[PDB]
Amino acid sequence: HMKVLVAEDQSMLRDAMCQLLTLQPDVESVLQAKNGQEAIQLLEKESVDIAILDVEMPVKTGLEVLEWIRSEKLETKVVVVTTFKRAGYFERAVKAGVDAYVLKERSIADLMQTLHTVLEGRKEYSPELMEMVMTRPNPLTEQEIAVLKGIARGLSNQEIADQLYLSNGTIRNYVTNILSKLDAGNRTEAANIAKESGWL
Amino acid sequence: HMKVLVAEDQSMLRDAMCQLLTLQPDVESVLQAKNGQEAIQLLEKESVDIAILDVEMPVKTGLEVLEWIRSEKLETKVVVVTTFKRAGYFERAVKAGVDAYVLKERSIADLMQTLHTVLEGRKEYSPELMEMVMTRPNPLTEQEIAVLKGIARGLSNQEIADQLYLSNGTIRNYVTNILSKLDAGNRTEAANIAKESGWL
Repeated sequence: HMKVLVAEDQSMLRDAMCQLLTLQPDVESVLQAKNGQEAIQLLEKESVDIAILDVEMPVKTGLEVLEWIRSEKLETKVVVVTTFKRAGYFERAVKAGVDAYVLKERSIADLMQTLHTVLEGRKEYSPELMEMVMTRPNPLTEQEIAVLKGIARGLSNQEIADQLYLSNGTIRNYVTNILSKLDAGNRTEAANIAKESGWL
Repeated sequence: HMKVLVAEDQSMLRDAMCQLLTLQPDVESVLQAKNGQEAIQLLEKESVDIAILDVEMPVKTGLEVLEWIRSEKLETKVVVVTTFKRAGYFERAVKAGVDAYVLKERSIADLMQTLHTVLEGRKEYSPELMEMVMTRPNPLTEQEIAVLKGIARGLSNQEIADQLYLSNGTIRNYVTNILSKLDAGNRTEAANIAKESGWL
């Protein structure tokens, strides 16, 4: 039956994921890698049905591995695990068609449960992440977003104004509105918040 | 096993859902309610394992029913169904401890998977909803938001027009644009959707 890849740089996480996979009835073989470049190389070697990929791997991250798998059109389901709650990581993973996304708030047993969900053909985005992050969507208007992108690119207000055909005045306002909606102290915090959040 | 209740104000869709659920081997019975008050009346008389509730119904909304169930502390699992139109009610659903928040347009097989998931004590939020919520910007402009805040506090068009220093005709066109942007039937419903979605 199933061939499963674990790519996980933390020795205890890796060994525990592998050891619980050996108890799953529909698993016939387990492959492991401690970084993303090693994971890609095993994917060049062997057919894999499902892979667990840790976003915090060195060399190449689990998001890069996911993207490579999808670029290659491999018939491999992908479960990504991460400690971080940044929506930007989640967004990046959704853009590459991740099958499941799990936080390290979860146990190894929970992770196995997600593995079966994905094997039965369904996606599974972390409930608790969705509760924490998705319930606070981008409040910015299309214009406010265009301004914020300007700021993140390092533009001044006059520069932003000229590009958009608007008064220097109007831009500082937009900025004021952005800082308020994002409860941010300055232009830089504002942009950081949107970049971390994947608001571009 | 399951005693189900379906609350849904489009009658043919309600009928279709109950017809198909009743035919499932896992379902012992299905109760029908055409609005949320009717569902509450049924939950007070009958044992129910799982309630399926349209986000929007007359008298009491699906969210109001869910709120009532949690406040009376019933042991009922609750699945709210929605369309993209009301994707942003996700946070009000989470605040009330919804077990699942899923797409209304899905097959009987998919809905039965939701039912089993929630019965086993897990949550299920549709991947498609989560993506839309994450991705969609605020569709309104700053002036549109100002207009809607007026509408939320009961203002006529003339009163908003007077406070904004704009013509009555301008305000009607803004309301028309807003109604179109939110896919809303009336000004009240526009205000609600915008509030709930995070956009005011």
